Amino acid sequence: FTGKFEMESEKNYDEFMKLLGISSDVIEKARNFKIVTEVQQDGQDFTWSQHYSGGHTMTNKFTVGKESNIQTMGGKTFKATVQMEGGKLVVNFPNYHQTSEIVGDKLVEVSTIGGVTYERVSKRL
Repeated sequence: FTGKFEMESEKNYDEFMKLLGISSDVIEKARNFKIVTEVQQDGQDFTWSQHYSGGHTMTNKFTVGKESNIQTMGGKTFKATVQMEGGKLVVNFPNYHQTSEIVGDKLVEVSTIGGVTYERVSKRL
């Protein structure tokens, strides 16, 4: 997982963002942000950073198997426990499922809420 990754692809961004309840005007603007993810893994400990066009940053620090609270790029916090399952980091929370995986030097992140699945693929820098 350790690396710096730049988003190159995403599936179902609009459908996912509407479900979060964010305005169409903000969806349209936010769609054009470049997202760079920087990850540092030290054993069980992760530091996980998202850097957005403009220089805003969101950092989460968690231990696999420990309860933690995660915040999102905008700033919405939630309690969760990250599990290592088959190569994936997996997170759960009321009505929300999230995975992060390295697939052939790419970082692939999947979030599912109900029938809606968002995917992000980020190339390694």
